Amino acid sequence: GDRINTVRGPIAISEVGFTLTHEHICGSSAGFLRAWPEFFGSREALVEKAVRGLRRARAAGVRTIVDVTTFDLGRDVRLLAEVSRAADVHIVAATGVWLDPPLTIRMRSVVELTQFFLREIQYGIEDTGIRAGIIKVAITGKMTPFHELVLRAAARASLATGVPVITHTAGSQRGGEQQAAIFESEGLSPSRVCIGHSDETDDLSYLTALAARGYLIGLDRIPHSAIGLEDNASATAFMGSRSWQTRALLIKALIDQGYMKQILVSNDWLFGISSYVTNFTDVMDSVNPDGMAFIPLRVIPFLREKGTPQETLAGITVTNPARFLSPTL
Amino acid sequence: RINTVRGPIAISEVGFTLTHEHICGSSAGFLRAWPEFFGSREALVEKAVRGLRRARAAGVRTIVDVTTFDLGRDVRLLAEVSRAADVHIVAATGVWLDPPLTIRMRSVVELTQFFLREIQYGIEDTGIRAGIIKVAITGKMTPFHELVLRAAARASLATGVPVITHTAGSQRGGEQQAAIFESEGLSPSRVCIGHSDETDDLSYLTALAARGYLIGLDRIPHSAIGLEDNASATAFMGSRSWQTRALLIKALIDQGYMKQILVSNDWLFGISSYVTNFTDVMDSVNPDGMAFIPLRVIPFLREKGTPQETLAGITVTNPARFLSPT
Ligand SMILES: [Zn+2]
Ligand SMILES: [Zn+2]
Ligand SMILES: [Zn+2]
Ligand SMILES: [Zn+2]
Repeated sequence: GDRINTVRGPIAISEVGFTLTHEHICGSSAGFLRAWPEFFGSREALVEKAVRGLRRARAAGVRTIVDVTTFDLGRDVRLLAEVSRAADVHIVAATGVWLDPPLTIRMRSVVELTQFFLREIQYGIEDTGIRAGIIKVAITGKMTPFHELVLRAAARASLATGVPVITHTAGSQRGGEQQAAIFESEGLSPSRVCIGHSDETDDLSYLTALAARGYLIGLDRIPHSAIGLEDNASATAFMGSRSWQTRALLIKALIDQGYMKQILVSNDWLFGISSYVTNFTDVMDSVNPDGMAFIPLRVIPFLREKGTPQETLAGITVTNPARFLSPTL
Repeated sequence: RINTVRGPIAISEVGFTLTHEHICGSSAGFLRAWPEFFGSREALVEKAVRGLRRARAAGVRTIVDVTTFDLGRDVRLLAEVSRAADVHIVAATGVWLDPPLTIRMRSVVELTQFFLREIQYGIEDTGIRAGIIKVAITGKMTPFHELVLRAAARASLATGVPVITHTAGSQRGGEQQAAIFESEGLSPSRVCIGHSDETDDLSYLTALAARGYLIGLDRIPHSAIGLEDNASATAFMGSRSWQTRALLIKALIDQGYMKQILVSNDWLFGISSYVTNFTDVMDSVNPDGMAFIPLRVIPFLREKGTPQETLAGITVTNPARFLSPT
């Protein structure tokens, strides 16, 4: 398809490289970083931590991350740009709606939210001219009317622009079938959609049937595991009780079923978070000191060790994300 | 002195004050992310500047914009329209009815620190300091509401800046708030129980005034009527007449509590936190905007025999005593 918009401008598909398809520099809420930077120690400290972390990912071979932080999760596109330039890693920014829409979003019609996603894709985010490269939607629980409205607006925005849609499916309730029904009712191609956090379930029948329809399957919280931290209830709620190897083996399972082309792999990492319990980044850092480099440093060799061909792993980490991100009407 | 979005001003410069107003009701960062929702940022500024100049021409010198972070306070917007309209604007910290998860997850200690940052250091990177703390409860009080009230009390006690509350729903919700504030050691004279004109339970208001609370009779033009085929109106507006609300002002004066009264419109010039184009419904019902209090309510009170000195006390002296950090 087309070139891809990043927070440093449009880049050629050939320059995307090894891509982490679901990441965050900072998880918060709109305007939060600007209003209370000292929550993160300082804006400067957060920038330093993110740049260091992204450089380590880069040394490990990562060339692009997709930051799927929305307006309501506190996307600060100036932060993303500063960090992208200093780490020299491409960052694709997002539009869409996560789990915490304010009333200003919850009161909107499907037409109005389609207009908001389009502005962020076609014109730019705020007054920056930086255009979103991906539409993020999030649902948890059983779907609400508002969730359906958001999915329809995302589908309509994707159809008008070619940019893909990524979903947050929480927590293991296997919501992809419910989401796909709505996407398809709007005429959206499954090839434009990633059903994210699919690694939260071990239901391979569910995963395979979505893959077979041409959905991308986001196996993208691989390092998250609270095993060993059972005394911390907040760790278990956020990271789950399944090992990173259990998650990673789903990648190999879908490969072995013939669906290598449908797999997107990431960490769903963060360098700062205020949307949850205080200091939770410290708990994450203790589980996975590799941060975003976890995928290339730990998961790729694990999968090779289990017999996955290197070409297959390159197709999953380079070719699939390029095919996914490249705008395609 | 009192902090405004243009810096500190002397108490004597505050003048006729509207103590509960909004330039724009939205959510944090919404104006910067979606200005076209309001036509443009420029269009909102022009509408707000004209409306503040109307209020100024009717005698208003200061408004207190009680928009918090989560209601979309944009202090650069406030500074721009304050400067262009030559109307002082006092900005707010606190928490309204739509806190994001980043606020809902915080401890009482953390929320106290946030409010203190906005009062003592400044809002965002602007150096503009909040001059009032807003808290909002709708319905029956929750654990999170109680936490915000205590953080507000503590921020008030550390800075001397007053607390304004949004009451709505459950009966006599000012009593719940008062009990919490008093448990923290906050003087009632630092607290305005807002939207008190939404009730006709005069004994409830007199009792709070008697304890030394300020009584915010501040939704007077939202009385509405004539919009029965507009459900969004009646739920946000109300089903009473503005004169009946205004009569509450005279009733508290007659009971001896003129010094406890604060009067305002609770107006705004743009809103995205409710139904689209709700601003049009508002502007159709009250085309005076923030000038409604000086153009309609003050004459009304005068006709009912309220003396000039009493009206000056309510509109100039009470807000100055309330806002001056103590
Ligand atoms: Zn997610
Ligand atoms: Zn995520
Ligand atoms: Zn209110
Ligand atoms: Zn208000």
